[PDB]
Parts: sequence; structure tokens; C-alpha cells
Amino acid sequence: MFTGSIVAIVTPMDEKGNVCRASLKKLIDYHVASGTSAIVSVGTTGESATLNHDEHADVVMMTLDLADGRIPVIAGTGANATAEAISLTQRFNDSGIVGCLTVTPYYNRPSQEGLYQHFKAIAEHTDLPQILYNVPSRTGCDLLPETVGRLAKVKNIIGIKEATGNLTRVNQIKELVSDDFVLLSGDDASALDFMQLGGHGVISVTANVAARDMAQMCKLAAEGHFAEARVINQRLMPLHNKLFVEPNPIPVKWACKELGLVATDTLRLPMTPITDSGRETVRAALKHAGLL
Amino acid sequence: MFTGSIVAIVTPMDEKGNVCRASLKKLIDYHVASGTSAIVSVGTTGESATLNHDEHADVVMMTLDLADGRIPVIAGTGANATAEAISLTQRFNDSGIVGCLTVTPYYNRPSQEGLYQHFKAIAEHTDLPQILYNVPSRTGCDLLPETVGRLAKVKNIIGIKEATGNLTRVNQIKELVSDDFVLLSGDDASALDFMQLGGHGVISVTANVAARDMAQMCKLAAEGHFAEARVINQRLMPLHNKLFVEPNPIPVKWACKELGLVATDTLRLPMTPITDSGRETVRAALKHAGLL
Amino acid sequence: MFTGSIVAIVTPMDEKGNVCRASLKKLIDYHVASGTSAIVSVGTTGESATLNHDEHADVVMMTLDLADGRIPVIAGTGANATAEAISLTQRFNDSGIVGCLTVTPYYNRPSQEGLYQHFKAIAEHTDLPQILYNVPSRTGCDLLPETVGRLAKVKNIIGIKEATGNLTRVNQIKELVSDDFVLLSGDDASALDFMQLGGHGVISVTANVAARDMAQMCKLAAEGHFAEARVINQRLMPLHNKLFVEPNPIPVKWACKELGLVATDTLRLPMTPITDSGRETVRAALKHAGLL
Amino acid sequence: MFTGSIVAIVTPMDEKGNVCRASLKKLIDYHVASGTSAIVSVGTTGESATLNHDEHADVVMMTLDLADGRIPVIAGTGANATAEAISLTQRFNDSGIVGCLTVTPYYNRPSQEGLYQHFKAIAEHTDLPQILYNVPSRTGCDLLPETVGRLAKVKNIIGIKEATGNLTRVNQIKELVSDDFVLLSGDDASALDFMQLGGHGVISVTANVAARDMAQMCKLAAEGHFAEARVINQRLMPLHNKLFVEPNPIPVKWACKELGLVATDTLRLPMTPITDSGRETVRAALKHAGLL
Ligand SMILES: [K+]
Ligand SMILES: [K+]
Ligand SMILES: [K+]
Ligand SMILES: [K+]
Repeated sequence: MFTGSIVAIVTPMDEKGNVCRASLKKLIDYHVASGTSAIVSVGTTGESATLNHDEHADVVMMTLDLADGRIPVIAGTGANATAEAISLTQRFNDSGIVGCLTVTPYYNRPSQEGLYQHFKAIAEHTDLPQILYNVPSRTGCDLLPETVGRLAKVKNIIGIKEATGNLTRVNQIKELVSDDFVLLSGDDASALDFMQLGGHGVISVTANVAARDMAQMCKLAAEGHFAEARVINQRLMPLHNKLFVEPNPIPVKWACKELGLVATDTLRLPMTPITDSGRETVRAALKHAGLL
Repeated sequence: MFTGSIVAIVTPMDEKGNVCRASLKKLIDYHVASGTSAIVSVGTTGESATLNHDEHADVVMMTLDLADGRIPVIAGTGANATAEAISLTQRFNDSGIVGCLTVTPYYNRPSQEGLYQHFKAIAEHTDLPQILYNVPSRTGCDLLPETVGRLAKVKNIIGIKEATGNLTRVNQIKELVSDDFVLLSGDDASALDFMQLGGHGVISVTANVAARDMAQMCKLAAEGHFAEARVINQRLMPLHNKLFVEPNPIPVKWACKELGLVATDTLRLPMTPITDSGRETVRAALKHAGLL
Repeated sequence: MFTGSIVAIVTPMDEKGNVCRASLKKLIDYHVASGTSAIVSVGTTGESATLNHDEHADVVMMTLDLADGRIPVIAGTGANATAEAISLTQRFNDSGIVGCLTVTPYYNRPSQEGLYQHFKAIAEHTDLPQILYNVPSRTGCDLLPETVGRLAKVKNIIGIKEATGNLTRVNQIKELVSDDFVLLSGDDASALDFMQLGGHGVISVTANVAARDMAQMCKLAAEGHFAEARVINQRLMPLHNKLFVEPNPIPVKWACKELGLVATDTLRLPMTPITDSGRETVRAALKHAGLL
Repeated sequence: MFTGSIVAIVTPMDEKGNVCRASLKKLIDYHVASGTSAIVSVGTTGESATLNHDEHADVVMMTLDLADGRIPVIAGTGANATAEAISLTQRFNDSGIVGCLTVTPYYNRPSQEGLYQHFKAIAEHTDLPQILYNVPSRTGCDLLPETVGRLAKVKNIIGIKEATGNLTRVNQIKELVSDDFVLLSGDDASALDFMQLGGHGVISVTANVAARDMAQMCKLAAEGHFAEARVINQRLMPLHNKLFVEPNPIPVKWACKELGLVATDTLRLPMTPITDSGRETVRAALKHAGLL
């Protein structure tokens, strides 16, 4: 559902840069078998940036189709134009998705009032649950706790993917919102800390390749067994860091390929193939994780 | 030119959020009368973010028609997917624009090699002169001097709009590029300094409302009359700062309207109307510039 | 001892800027009565910066004398010259203090290896327990977890006052050190979070004026009653922030004065009297805390 | 002068960590022969941090004697307590030094008003010309242009050593001060740029080992021959960078020794001997400068 280990799933491509269905199916089967709570489809790790909205929609539909009710699917729906965000959302009305992950507008750097108006308008024109998404390092702006608090009063704004890696934000946000509001980490390396502070889960890059460990860890964290969760986390930590040694999803797509989870590690420009140096850092991380 | 004062022109809109031709014509006549060297159409200040590519192309073509051979027009062509950058650039091939202003991919944060491959592919699918554009605060990435040097070796990559505010870049880039590679400021408050270090002009937001002073100031600069240029700069400096008191282009659109240069200060969400406190700030800066 | 609520105690001065004994006595009595675990004497809040080592020693001796065994006293001993650090430490051999709080060298910005050698040398030439102190915002350098880990193997380096407000440091450090090693917050605003993540206490500015609440909160945190601790913390939070509205200890010394805890709020230059604006922000914080 | 190339001279030490007179004399003769404009004695590069005030005064007086009227000598007088700044400055009153270099209080992070009161009190207890010194990365505080403007109104406050690396400050300060207030770079890698914007010279670490080129370069700059100056700057640029490959003055001391300019590269803890990897880096930069 909207807690636990949620995978920010790669969009597996062939050598032409087109979605590879066979590979997506394997990945979905892998997640159903590994205890992953939900799949975020065509988020950042999903290369939302370089799929056009038609392809973005296909991949979501294909993901849902392959999932076949076995695992909930959340659609990435973010756009830096509110009209575009709205209109992309409509595309997934009645699709079967359980909700949407919607990023703060990138590049144009709106005010807090602007972010409020953006997200309120989007929530207005759908019945689907909305997860807010904050990642200033990508977007150039920062959705502050106060504004999260105003937006949480809207019926179908139900949570936030907090990707700052600033852990003070957990309780600043939490004080300000009801206990039903979901607090999910968007930063693998600090996600166990995030959960220990009161977070409910993680929308994860690491889960693409360490699905089971991430699921166990997140469940331990929810039960208060932090010591036990850390042991897993310790072992995943090089992966938490080195999946970003080169721009996400370059490392993780290579990792999937190396595990045999996807046929090719192809991406679309401006993402470029992994360097040999990166190959060697990632492979070492995988082995530390015990995955290789 | 690709020297002197270049306006990053606002896209004036009617109350419905669509381009207002009467207001655009006024603006262009003004820049023609004021001695502005060129117009950048649908760059950041032109709200590229909230126009779709058709609307963007319409505004560019409308601007070109209205300019009527009197002043060169540079098309904003930025896009964070390389395929989309190519496709948008292709819309203007054999159109009469004199060049493209193309920004580093935002949000997806490519490597330097990715930046290289992005812009190289773009350059290769056009005869148009290309001006690179670096604005890390909006994009999440930083096109370093070295990559600039690499890209300057491509025939139709002929300049950079440097919006970091970091003046050390002028001479870092200069030493690595040829004598005729153009260096333009993207930061009004430091543009004169930029020019004094060896930059060749500015793509300016301030020029929207103080086109005459800006053209004056850059002429002085090119002729090496910096003390003189500097008297104008201090006249404009509060505008250089306070045009960003709220997110650009919210302040400059209000200022245009106030100066009677455009009919309405309407913008597209997620940009929001200027606050009362913001009006008063901007109006003060305009008084200081001698424009009210 | 070296856990719980530990006060970074002000050095109360008269109008000549000289230690006011009557005021220090009141403060010490207040801490013994309020359940404060220990007193840090002549730390940062204690104006170590502007007391010469002779005065620094007096204040420590006078604090110990007034405490009269009722409350443990830790001496600030930090110096950016290792010889000086050593020699200042010798001054407190057999004094009665239970330990020393020693800051990373300020201004000169040594390497990690330098910090290792600094702290190892100091620990060598005393039997007293040493608490490391990291606060990059003041010092210009950052003692990283890895180096904390090497230093924790030295017998009498027993803990760290981590003042970064970066909460990822708690478990990075903790993984690397034995379970006996003490992890204390040096940042009031994030101290409950710090403790929730595995910290043992706080060396606190807020404790100067909210001794009892801070003691209760820290004890709740140690017992795992985080929800109950947060309620207190919520009420102290404006104080956690506004005691730094102007440079520490300007606000807190004024606060003490306003409570009647000290006779004058005098400081030594380059610390300057509180502004009226600051007066009003602090008084509001105190009232929110219920202290006024 | 207080213009041209000014060396921030190393305090050469014997193997015991005490000033080595033979080596200091060599250094001074070299600067006299090389055309260095003035010597700053016991500034940051001179290890002010690890010398007590007597030792500091001894080195200053020794430097003055050895200079023997051949080259002006500026005493480092910084101190984070105002009383100590006054007392150290008083040691040099009627000594033959031509001015003091006095840094913003480090560690205690005063307000702008505190900075004002600090330096004003200092100026008032001496007839010596005072050069302000801003280096936020070491001190934790930033003396803004406006406060500089305020302080320039004091008679014996006559200049600033600006070590931010932020070139915008040259013209911000300049507009607020009188025509004869001196602006010196504190950042070798940007000093030529600093000068091209209107700065009057540099207090340099590079000049320790490339005194001749540095003096050449600043002459060219003052005469407005920037292209020419710039050929020298690129010859020195790897040294400008790699002299900080490890904490200053670890690299420049090793380089002096290597050039036979001093007997030993010994420093005081917490500064540590240069790493093997550091030697090789620095030696490379020296080869590039044409000095090996
Ligand atoms: K809600
Ligand atoms: K070119
Ligand atoms: K130990
Ligand atoms: K003066």
C-alpha cells in the first residue's frame, strides 16, 4: 500500500531505448515474490524525464497489466506546469493505479504559495490519492513543512516522499499533519534513520536489486526492531551510496542487468552508459550486499 | 548581435494565460527604439516551463514576425530529454531566428559526459548557432568550464549564457575557448563585473523594463568605460536584485504592466500573482532607476 | 554524569565583564534543584573565546567549589594549538572535574590525520575522560565519523558532542564505536531527534533557562517515551531556535537576566548587547516555554 | 606598499618547531631580490594559530630586523577576543611595522555590529594602519561590504584582505569606500581576476615560492596589461590550487624546503607533515611553474 518498501522501479529498455516488456515482467514477478509493498511506475528512477507522456502512460498501463492485481502500482505524474500535471493525472483516472507521486515543479522555482496552488489544483481534479514529492537537488525548490501541513488538509493529499536526506523534516512535518498522513523516505542512505524518527517507509532505488532485504528491513523498522534493521541496512549501505556514483538510474540499471533481472542496461540521453570505474564500484557494492 | 544587451523577454499574456500580441508588439517596438541588441524568445523569463512546444513555437514565430527584421531573435530551445531538444530545435530550422539558447538538462542531473553528448547531438541536427546555458540553481546541474571547452570545438556551438553568478568562470572558460566564442552573463546583478572580466554582454531580465539604460551600460563596458557604466549599474542595482524578490518572472511582469509596457501581468501556474509587499519593493526599485 | 541533560552554562558577568560569583551560585543551585546531569564550565556558551586561561581556570574552580560535589562539572579545554590544549588540560588535573570537552581546532583547518594526532596527544597526557567536540560552523573543520572511530579506541576518549545538526552522524558514528561511547547532541533544535536515533543526551544552551523540562525530556527519551518527550520539546522549540537569533550567548544571558537567574546580561566584546528586536523574540520564546 | 604582491610569509621552523632564523633571513633576502612589495608576518600561512603571543611577537620583530628597512613588514594581529587583539597590536606600537592585518573574530561568530565594535576598538588603540581580513571558511563569519563601508570611515582602517573567493565583493566594497581604501585579494587562484575588477593587489601564499612571477604579474595588472599578466597566472595556477591540496601551510612549507629556500618543512600540531601523494602533487605544480 503506501507504507513499507516501495520500489522506484526502473523502466527496462532494449538497445533502441524502448520499453522492454519481457524485462519489466521479470522485475514485477521479482517484486511480488520479494515482498515489495508497491511499485512506483515512471518516477525519477523510471526515467520520467525522457519518456513522452504517451510512453509514460504505456509503461504505467503495461506495469498494471503485468502486475495483474498482485502488487499495487503508483504512477509518477509530476510536471512543472500545473495544467500539464492535471492533464497527465486524468490519463490515469480509473486505470487501476492506487495513487500518484507528484513532484514539486522543477526549473521554474515557484514560491511556497505557488506549490500550494499547484498541488491543490491537481488534488481537486482527481479522486486518486496524491503523494507529494520533494527533491530540491533535482528541482531547484524546496517544499517546506509548513506548506506540507496546509496541503495535508486536502482530502486526497495523503503523504510525502521526502528526498532531502534532511532528517529534521520528519518531525517538523509530523507535528503539522494528522497521524494518517504517510511519511516516506526518498533517500536510500538515510531511510532507516528516517523510519526510526517516525517515517512509514521508503520509496527506494536500492529495492530494485535488494527487494527482500529492503522489505525485511522496513518491516523490522515498523515493528520498532531498529537494531535488527540496521544490520541489514549496514550490508546495503554501499549500495545505498554507490547506486548514485553516477547519475541515477545509470548504476541501478547496470546492477539489474548484472543480476540478470533485465536484458539490457540501456538508457536515454542525456543519461550515458556506465563507466568501467562505476561498474567496479557497483559490483563491489552488490557483493557486499550478498547479491552477487 | 550575440553581444551587448540581450533581453530575456517576458511572454505577455492576457487574463486567460495566452500570448497577448498587442503587448508583445509594444515590447518589441520598445526594444527596437531602446537599442536592445537581440531578443531571447521563450527562455526562462519567457515562461518556457509552462508553455507546450506548439505554444512556445507560436510565441517564437510571432516574435520574429513582429520584430520584422529590425532586431535579431534567439529561440529558447531547452529540453531535459535530448530527443525533445532536437525536435524543438528543428521547429525553428530555416525560420529566420539567428540562434538557439539551450539549457543544461534540468531534473535528471546528467554527468559532464551526458551534457557533452546532449549538446553535441543537438548541434548536429541543426545549422543554427547554439548558445549553451548554465543555471545550476534551477537545473540541479553545473556545466563546468572544461566541458564548455570541449563543446566549443563543435562548429555551431558559439557561446555560453553563464547564470551561476560565479565570476571566476569568465576566465576559466575564456582560456579554454577560442577568441570568438561568446561569453554572456545570465545574472543581472553581476553582469557588469562579468563584462569587466572579459564577458561580451548579458542576457538580461532587467532589460525588460530598463532597456535603454542596459544598452547604454553595455556599450560603455565594451568601450572599456567601466566607471561610467558603473554609475548606471548602481542606478539599476535595486532592480537587478528586486526583480527576484519573488520568482522570476513574477516581479518583471508586474513591472512591465506598471510601466504600461504590457496590458496584464498574468502568468501561468505554478507562478502566482505578485504579493502586495512585492509590488511595493519593485515599485521602489523602479523609482530608484528613474522609471517611475 | 556524561548522559542526560548537560548544561553548557553561561559565565555570568558583572558590568565590568568579570565573573559574578553570586550569579553563578544561583545558577548552580538552580541546576542541582532542576535535575541537570552535569555542568559544562567555560564552553562556547561559557565564553571560552574571551576569557584568558587564567580566568577560564578560575571560573572552572569557582564552579566546582560552588557545586560542592552536588553536580558533576566538565571543563571546556579546547585550543587550536595541541601544545596549548595539553597545557590547559594539565591545569585541571586533580581539580575535581569529571572530564573535559575539547573542540576541534578552529581557524587553522587541519586534516583528519591532524585532528587524530591533536586529540590523541591530549588524551595521552591526562587521565581525565575526554569528550570530543565537533561544530564546523564555528571552527571551519569537520571531524568525520571515521576519525571519531579511530579516536574512540583511545582509552579515555569517551564520547562526542556532535553539534552539526546533521542527524545521519549518530549512526555513522555509532556503528564505528563501542556501546560505552557517549553520543551527545550539541544542537538544541535537533537534540530530541538526535536522542531518538540513539544519542544519550544533549550538552544544551536551552537548559540554562528550561533546566527541568530539559531534564524530564532527556529522561523520557532515554526510556523510549519519545511522544511524551516531543510534547515538552514542542514547547521548548521556539527557545531552541531563538536562543540563536543573535549570537550565542547573547540571547541566553539576557533570558537568564529576565528570569532573575543572573544579575546582569553583560558579555565581552566582540559579543554585543541584545537588540530590542531580539529582546522581543526571546521573551516570546520564554512565554511559549511557560517560563515567563 | 599596500599594493602589488604581498607575501603571507611562512614561519620557517627548525625540527623542534621554533623559528629558524637562517631560513627566515634567506626568505626575506629572496623577497627583497624578487621585488615582493611587503611581507605579512605571522598571518594564517605564518601559523599565527600555533604561536603564542610572545613567540608571534618575536617572529615579527625578527622579521623586521632582518628586513632591515629593505621591504615593509605588516604584522598579523588577529584575535577573537577584542581585549587580546588590542594587547597584541600594542606590542607593535612604535616598532617599525607599517601596518596590522587583523582578521574577523573566529569561532565566536559575532554579529556585524560586533565586528564593527571589535575593529573600531582596535583602531582606536593604535596609530598603526589597519587592514581588515575576511576569511569565512576559517572563521565562521562574514564581514559584509556594508560593515566594511562603515569601518572604512575610521581613520586608520585603510584596507581589506578579502579571502572569500567571491569576486562580486570587489565592486560592492569599492562603491562604499573612498578611492584610496585598499582592496587586496586573499585568494591566489582568483587574485588576478580580483585585480582586473579593480583590486590593488594580493596577500599571497603562492608568492612564498614564486615571488618573482607574482611581482611581475601584479605589475602588469596595475598597468592594465591583463592578457600578459594572465600568461603568468596560468603558469602559476596549478600552484594556486595545489598549495591547498593539504591544509595551508603544509604544502607551501614543503615547497620552500624543496626549493632550498628553508632548512626544514616542520610545522606545529595540529598541522601534520605533507603526505607522499601531496609531495608529488606539489612538485608537479612547481614543475609547471618552471621552478623545478
Ligand atoms: K489529507
Ligand atoms: K564553436
Ligand atoms: K574509548
Ligand atoms: K579609513
